[PDB]
Amino acid sequence: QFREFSIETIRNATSGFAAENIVSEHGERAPNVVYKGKLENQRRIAVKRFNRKSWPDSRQFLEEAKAVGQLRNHRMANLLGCCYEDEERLLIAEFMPNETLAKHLFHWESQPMKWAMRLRVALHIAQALEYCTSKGRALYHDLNAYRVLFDDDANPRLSCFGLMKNSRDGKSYSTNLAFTPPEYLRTGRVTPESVIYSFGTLLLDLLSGKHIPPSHALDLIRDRNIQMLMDSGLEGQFSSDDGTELIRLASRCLQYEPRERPNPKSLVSAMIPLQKDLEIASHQLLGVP
Repeated sequence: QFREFSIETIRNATSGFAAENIVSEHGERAPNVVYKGKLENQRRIAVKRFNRKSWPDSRQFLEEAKAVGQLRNHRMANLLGCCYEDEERLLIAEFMPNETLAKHLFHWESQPMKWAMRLRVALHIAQALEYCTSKGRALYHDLNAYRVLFDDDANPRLSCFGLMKNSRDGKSYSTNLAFTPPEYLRTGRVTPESVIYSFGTLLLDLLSGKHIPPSHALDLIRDRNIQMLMDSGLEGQFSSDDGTELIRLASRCLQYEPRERPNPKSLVSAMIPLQKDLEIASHQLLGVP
């Protein structure tokens, strides 16, 4: 059950917000900063530490956090609690010991991620988004490979932290505008449809092994240019038909017009027929112990 924590408890768990406990990607001075910790009950946790002045009203911070804390699903790294003592604003979530999609996808050492695993990530994250939407949290902020985490069983999960903005005014987003939906600059707001656009960018990341701005992915996607768009590391692992189908899905998600993008249920239905090696454990497919 979602609960409150004291700041002393969280400082103890994180060894005083020690810099080497940072597990997020932007270092100590960023709008998004996350620390690993360990509670006295031996539970490992992830602690997002919001910047000063980001959520100045404790009541509105607590109410958002509580709302997110109602969500409980096995495709999410779930929200366990919050802290709002002494001007701090913290979210406490389940710790994900097998690190991020970005690590495995962009910074692989032994070999590139398998096709079947990339498809499993895409499906499970779509399912997570469908779940969030069903529980009234249809907005997700800065969806990218750093928000996809792998649990103890190496299963991919969506970080709960993105269900809240980095700041109450929404101006502390991390996403470079090259990757934001076209309507976001105009409106300054995330909508359910803009989340789908961001899912498109995740699909492009998975297909390519690269972080390619959608505008650049444009002619490549038009030409279904497998050589240019697809990760060379995948060669041999997928049929041209299946690769093309995932490209087409990404195209749908990246449509300029928000109303033309698929809804979360359509993402799931499009992803299911493409799944491979369903009977193989994520530990094995991902190549982690």
